[PDB]
Amino acid sequence: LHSQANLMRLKSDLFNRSPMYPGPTKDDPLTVTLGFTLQDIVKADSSTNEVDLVYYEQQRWKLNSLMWDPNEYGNITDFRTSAADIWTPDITAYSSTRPVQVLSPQIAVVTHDGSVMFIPAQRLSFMCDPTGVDSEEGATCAVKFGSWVYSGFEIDLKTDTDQVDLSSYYASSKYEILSATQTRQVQHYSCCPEPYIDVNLVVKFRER
Amino acid sequence: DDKLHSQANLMRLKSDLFNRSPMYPGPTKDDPLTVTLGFTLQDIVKADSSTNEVDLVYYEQQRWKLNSLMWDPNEYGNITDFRTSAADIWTPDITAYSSTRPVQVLSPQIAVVTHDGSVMFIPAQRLSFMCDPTGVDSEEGATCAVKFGSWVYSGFEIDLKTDTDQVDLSSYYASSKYEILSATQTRQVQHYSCCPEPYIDVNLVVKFRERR
Amino acid sequence: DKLHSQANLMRLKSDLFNRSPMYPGPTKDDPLTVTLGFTLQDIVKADSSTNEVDLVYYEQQRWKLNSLMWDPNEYGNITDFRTSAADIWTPDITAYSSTRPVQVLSPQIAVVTHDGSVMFIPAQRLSFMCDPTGVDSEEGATCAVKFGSWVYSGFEIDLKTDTDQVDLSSYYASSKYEILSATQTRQVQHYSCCPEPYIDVNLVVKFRERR
Amino acid sequence: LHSQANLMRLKSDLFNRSPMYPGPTKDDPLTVTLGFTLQDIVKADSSTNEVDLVYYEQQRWKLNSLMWDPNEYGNITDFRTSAADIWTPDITAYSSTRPVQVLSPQIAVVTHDGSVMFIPAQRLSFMCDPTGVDSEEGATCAVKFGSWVYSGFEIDLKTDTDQVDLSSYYASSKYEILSATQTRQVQHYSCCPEPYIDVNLVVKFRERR
Amino acid sequence: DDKLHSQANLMRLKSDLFNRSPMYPGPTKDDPLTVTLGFTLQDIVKADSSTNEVDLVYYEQQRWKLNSLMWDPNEYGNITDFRTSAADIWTPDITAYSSTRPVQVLSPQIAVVTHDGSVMFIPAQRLSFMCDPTGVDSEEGATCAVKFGSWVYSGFEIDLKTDTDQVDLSSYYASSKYEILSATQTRQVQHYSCCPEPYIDVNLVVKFRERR
Ligand SMILES: C=C1CCCC2=NC[C@H](C)[C@@H](C)C[C@@]23CCC([C@@H]2C[C@H](C)C(=O)O2)=C(C)[C@@H]3/C=C(\C)[C@@H](O)C[C@@H]2CC[C@@]3(CC[C@@]4(O[C@@H](CC[C@@]4(C)O)C1)O3)O2
Ligand SMILES: C=C1CCCC2=NC[C@H](C)[C@@H](C)C[C@@]23CCC([C@@H]2C[C@H](C)C(=O)O2)=C(C)[C@@H]3/C=C(\C)[C@@H](O)C[C@@H]2CC[C@@]3(CC[C@@]4(O[C@@H](CC[C@@]4(C)O)C1)O3)O2
Ligand SMILES: C=C1CCCC2=NC[C@H](C)[C@@H](C)C[C@@]23CCC([C@@H]2C[C@H](C)C(=O)O2)=C(C)[C@@H]3/C=C(\C)[C@@H](O)C[C@@H]2CC[C@@]3(CC[C@@]4(O[C@@H](CC[C@@]4(C)O)C1)O3)O2
Ligand SMILES: C=C1CCCC2=NC[C@H](C)[C@@H](C)C[C@@]23CCC([C@@H]2C[C@H](C)C(=O)O2)=C(C)[C@@H]3/C=C(\C)[C@@H](O)C[C@@H]2CC[C@@]3(CC[C@@]4(O[C@@H](CC[C@@]4(C)O)C1)O3)O2
Ligand SMILES: C=C1CCCC2=NC[C@H](C)[C@@H](C)C[C@@]23CCC([C@@H]2C[C@H](C)C(=O)O2)=C(C)[C@@H]3/C=C(\C)[C@@H](O)C[C@@H]2CC[C@@]3(CC[C@@]4(O[C@@H](CC[C@@]4(C)O)C1)O3)O2
Repeated sequence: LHSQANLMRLKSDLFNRSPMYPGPTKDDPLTVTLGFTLQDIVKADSSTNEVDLVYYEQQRWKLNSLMWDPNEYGNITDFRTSAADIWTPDITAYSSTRPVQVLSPQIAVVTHDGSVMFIPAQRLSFMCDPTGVDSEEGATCAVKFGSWVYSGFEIDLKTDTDQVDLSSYYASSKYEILSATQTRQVQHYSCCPEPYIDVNLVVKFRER
Repeated sequence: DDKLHSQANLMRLKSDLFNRSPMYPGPTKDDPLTVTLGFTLQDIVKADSSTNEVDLVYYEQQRWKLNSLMWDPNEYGNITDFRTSAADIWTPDITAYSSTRPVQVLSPQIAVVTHDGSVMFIPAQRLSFMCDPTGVDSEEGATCAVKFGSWVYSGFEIDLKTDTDQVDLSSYYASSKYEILSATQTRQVQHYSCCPEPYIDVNLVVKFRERR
Repeated sequence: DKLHSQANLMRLKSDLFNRSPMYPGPTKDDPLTVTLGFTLQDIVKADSSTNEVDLVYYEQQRWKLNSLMWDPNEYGNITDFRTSAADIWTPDITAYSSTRPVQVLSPQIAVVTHDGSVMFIPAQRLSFMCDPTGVDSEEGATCAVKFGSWVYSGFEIDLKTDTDQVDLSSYYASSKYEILSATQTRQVQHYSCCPEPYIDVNLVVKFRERR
Repeated sequence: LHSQANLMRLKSDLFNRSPMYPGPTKDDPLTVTLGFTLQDIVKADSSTNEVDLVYYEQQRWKLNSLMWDPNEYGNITDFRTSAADIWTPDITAYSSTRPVQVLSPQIAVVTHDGSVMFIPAQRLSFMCDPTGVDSEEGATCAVKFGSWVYSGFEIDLKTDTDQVDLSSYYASSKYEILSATQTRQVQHYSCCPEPYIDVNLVVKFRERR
Repeated sequence: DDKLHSQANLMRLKSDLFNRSPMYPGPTKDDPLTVTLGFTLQDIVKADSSTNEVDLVYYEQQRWKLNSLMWDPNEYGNITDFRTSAADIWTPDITAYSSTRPVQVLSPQIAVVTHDGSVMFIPAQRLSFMCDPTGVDSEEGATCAVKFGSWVYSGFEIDLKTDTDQVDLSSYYASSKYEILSATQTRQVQHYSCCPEPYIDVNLVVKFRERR
């Protein structure tokens, strides 16, 4: 009754009484940490050169305007909110061939220090030539993820590790993973001074 | 026509629960919520051995109880229950953990609410999931499994339960391409090294073969 | 001179939706009779590899509410109007053995008449559980699918038919499948747990390949 | 400057300061003219008897509540409005087998005489037996269009011509058109006094040489 | 800490543009709008020779400039640009004239508004359009065209422009099933015999063959 009431006031205080977050700027840049858990390569189509992945995409960011003291809110350390109610980063695959499909409830975890955890399970079709998938060496494909409309001066993309998490990879998949990495890259365009950041998902795989 | 206010009793109750009283914010560590899950498997529609995807049609029965949805029937003209759209109330975020396509809803998104604050929600769903159908064309059949759980709440917040570990097969389609050899729904508690909380799932395991 | 009749309709619509409380749904104390019927237009596809059959049909739903009654005399002799089916309560009639979500072919609009009647006839495409074995035989294949409220008992929503004959008079003459018979039959059950009756309408179709 | 401002004032006046048209009635019937531009026959499926067409469906009607004198609003003669913000006619294919797919932005054109022009590009699957499509005589198929919920006492459906517009039919289509007509038909049902109108699109087509 | 001021600055800017003074209501004959259109071709995914449809992935670049979106950076803590959801602003109704399926959008629907009042919006899209792939498996390839333009505005209302007649091929997928022989984007002034006013489109001509 008290625990339940304190949360209704907390969400209210952050979401109603406080004017919300309009996004990162040059003066107030934002670090977004990114990491992948690869669950299944579902299909590799050699007549269109599309491959279908199911993965979990972990997204982590921190905000002052989502900080609070648990002492003023009944020891409440964390809460759940719909991703629609808050700002989320516009991380996008740069070479998908169909719109991403979301497999999970679009819900994020907000902790008292202002950090936000958002992990949507997704199915992506993307550009990939599976030539060699039927051999010892397998095939190698790559896809880039990054912000659609922010430079590296507004959203800094970062990984916690270069190793894609394969500890939940489906053991009875048509395809087995020889290796899977996630590398931060800095890209410039000749028009412009800003750096642009993406994370390169490289997967090497073969028929099992 | 003066039962008109049994309609108005239903209108009043709905105000007193939704409009007068604050939003149910979901469960917390101090205010945990038991959710009972059960499955009625209606059909294995397709088994795709080129992608290792199998498609099921089932009813997913969900049931939880909230104090904030309780009322005295005598205070509302002896009304036992009502219906609301699932959009208009909090519902548990139960998710298959190995789906390959977004879940497709086959039934109207309506929940039943009872005077003791109990809520019943039974969406019919079509699900594609990760499954190797090898051996479906033999006596022994294929065995496949899919885990269901909350996406964002631990066992400290959502106490996921079952009433029985036997999947309800009594309205399983008699002319399905696939006959069911067995269907179990097993609750599983897991602990990780990082974290104090238990993590609960319900494992749905189906042994099945091509109808002979 | 037709500025006034437009005004009367605006006034009527307002009086029923804005100035009165809307219909909250049926109860045990205030039950609702819903009449159901089917117009079978086409059997599109019969998949013997997954045991699904695809139908296009019109689903006639009719019910009456006191809260939607008016005197035509009070509103420039207007006897009916049209409304979007999302602005009003509609019954939760569902196919009990569909395999994919229903696809709506028609504009979601209902007809409301001055005696409180609502007429709602969506055109739909349905995939449902069906074994078409014998479809090229003389006897044909036989398939069945039940329709009823998802969340209301017989004591709350009473399902009714006007006829057991499915309307076959617009059945597509050059379909892949000819209809040998199509019936719609109200059935009643009681479950072991409870005293309430449960109603469904059984759409039974016998069909075979057109030669 | 000025031009924008006059546009905003006009749309306000029609949409906010005047009550909008609530739909046609028996006492206030409405003429809708309908016409087709056939772009392409994409697919003929003989295992299900379905054909897919792409076409432009031209719809036109005229409303007193959308008239204005151009001198009253800085010489503005027309504007555009999302089709969701105005009443539009419920014209449906009577024999589609899948929900019709919209290909163009849902924007209508309103002119000072109160006439509305709405031309959605659409992909349609409808019931059609393509037998004989590979012979010289071709296959013949037909689909009816009409209001779903209004009789001919409420919406008077008309055409401007019975000849379908073939001037932008895809020149490299899998199928060539032999003829395409659109014909107004008036029915009567024993149940009721009102007349019922539809427009019947009849297409004769065959595989290209 | 002074990041609170730039956040406050941004919010007042957005507030002053979206709350004080309404929509730009669209272009008129008296106030016509220039829209600059460009294409980044990324992939020819498939060429169905059974239906004569071809599927493209590309980035469509759209530029326009409005006085109603213009500001002095000095009054807003030197903010020179921001991001908006494309829904919260007017955008041009640029359509493919010969699509066979609704365009599918692959990127988030966000635009970039700069202080000079110019808006930049670049949707990634997958398009199915009318194309005959005959000759694709020969050395000289197949050629297909699709026109893009406004659906409801004449050239007196929207002036469609390009910066170059060469499609950007620098991000074209190197392992596609199809290689690009050439890709041009040409601004065309059409005359319809009903009407004196001109109509503008951008014609995307792609010459391609099997890699394969
Ligand atoms: C919406 C857009 C770009 C969408 C396409 C795109 N977005 C992600 C990033 C921002 C860029 C560099 C790569 C992309 C996404 C992936 C790719 C390619 C595809 C391939 C897999 C790859 O790695 O890069 C391109 C070409 C896009 C880049 C442009 C389009 C580029 O021409 C945009 C230029 C670069 C610099 C600039 C000037 C102004 C600015 O405009 C862009 C957004 C940021 C902003 C405001 O600084 C406008 O960026 O405009
Ligand atoms: C949104 C998420 C995780 C979603 C993915 C996920 N969810 C269900 C449960 C919580 C976990 C264990 C399984 C999953 C869904 C199913 C699986 C795998 C897939 C396979 C079928 C299986 O059995 O487990 C994983 C790997 C997810 C787990 C993570 C991702 C995991 O690394 C998250 C860790 C575990 C403990 C913790 C610390 C904080 C916390 O963060 C998560 C939510 C609960 C919360 C607040 O306690 C954040 O959870 O963060
Ligand atoms: C949301 C639901 C049930 C949806 C599933 C369902 N609905 C239609 C009716 C209500 C039932 C009998 C059949 C169904 C839909 C069709 C079928 C099967 C499938 C096959 C095609 C068929 O004909 O019957 C089942 C198994 C459902 C029934 C249950 C699930 C059943 O266990 C529910 C029991 C029966 C009576 C009762 C007690 C309380 C109550 O709860 C249900 C709603 C009515 C209500 C308040 O009386 C809760 O219903 O709870
Ligand atoms: C929503 C509906 C019917 C939808 C189905 C339908 N609609 C378009 C028109 C109105 C009718 C005649 C043809 C249809 C759509 C096309 C067809 C068939 C299909 C084939 C391709 C064809 O050409 O006609 C039918 C069978 C529908 C007709 C009925 C269903 C019919 O039984 C309905 C009767 C006819 C007269 C009447 C009485 C009252 C009234 O009710 C209808 C709406 C108008 C209204 C108020 O006058 C209720 O219409 O109700
Ligand atoms: C919404 C529409 C037409 C949509 C179809 C269409 N739109 C883009 C442009 C405007 C036209 C010329 C080409 C189109 C889209 C592309 C094509 C074809 C398809 C092929 C790839 C091609 O190159 O042209 C046509 C035939 C459309 C044209 C008509 C439909 C045309 O008959 C409409 C006439 C032409 C001039 C006029 C008079 C009034 C006016 O009405 C139109 C809108 C502008 C407006 C107000 O000036 C009404 O335009 O109406």
